[PDB]
Amino acid sequence: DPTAKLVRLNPRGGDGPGIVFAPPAGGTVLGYIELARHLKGFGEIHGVEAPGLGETPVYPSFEEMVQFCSDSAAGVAGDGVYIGGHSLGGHIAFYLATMLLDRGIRPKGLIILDTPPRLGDIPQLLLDRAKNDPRVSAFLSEDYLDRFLRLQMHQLMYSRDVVLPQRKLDIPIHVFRTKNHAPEVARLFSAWENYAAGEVTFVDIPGDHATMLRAPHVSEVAQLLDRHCGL
Repeated sequence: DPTAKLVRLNPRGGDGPGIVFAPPAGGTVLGYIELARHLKGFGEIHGVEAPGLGETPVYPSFEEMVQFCSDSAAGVAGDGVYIGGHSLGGHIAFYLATMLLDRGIRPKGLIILDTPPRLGDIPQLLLDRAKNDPRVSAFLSEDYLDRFLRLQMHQLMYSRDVVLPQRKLDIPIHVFRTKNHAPEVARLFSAWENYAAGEVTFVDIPGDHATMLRAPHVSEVAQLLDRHCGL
């Protein structure tokens, strides 16, 4: 009955590969809008929005969320299209990519935004944002925000053991990592290699885990995605 929603995040008509972003805890794509606006080397940028944010609210298990997002991404994914994500969205993206491969669809690569495989070791606002940003206003409502917050609290209770990757992914992985983590977190990024059957590339980006997705750092993050993954 319920389905995730594939949402276009950037203006139509670009050249270059695509990206489908999986949502972090709370199920929204809002977090990727500024990034998408600054990318220049990509064609179509989409995000998957969780079911129930439009509708009956939905609180999926991690595996159910992966299923929802795979089914939505499968409409556009394949040759020339990356899967990507930040925070819990990186784990969903990894498992979504795995599921697409299992179904005979091969994304170009996996883009991980500043999260290690061990997720659990990371230590009014948007209403106002909507006044400044019709792209954000296109989603946000008082109702959408309440649903997002409830879904966020649910997804923040996902077990670290469940979201940990297990299998090796047979497409290239690009890990974009900030450089101000505590050493006990910094040391965990290399474990993406555990989950890579092929190439894995690490790229340092400016900012910190939160500020990398907003100005001024997001423009440099975008330039580095363009350089390393885009046209």
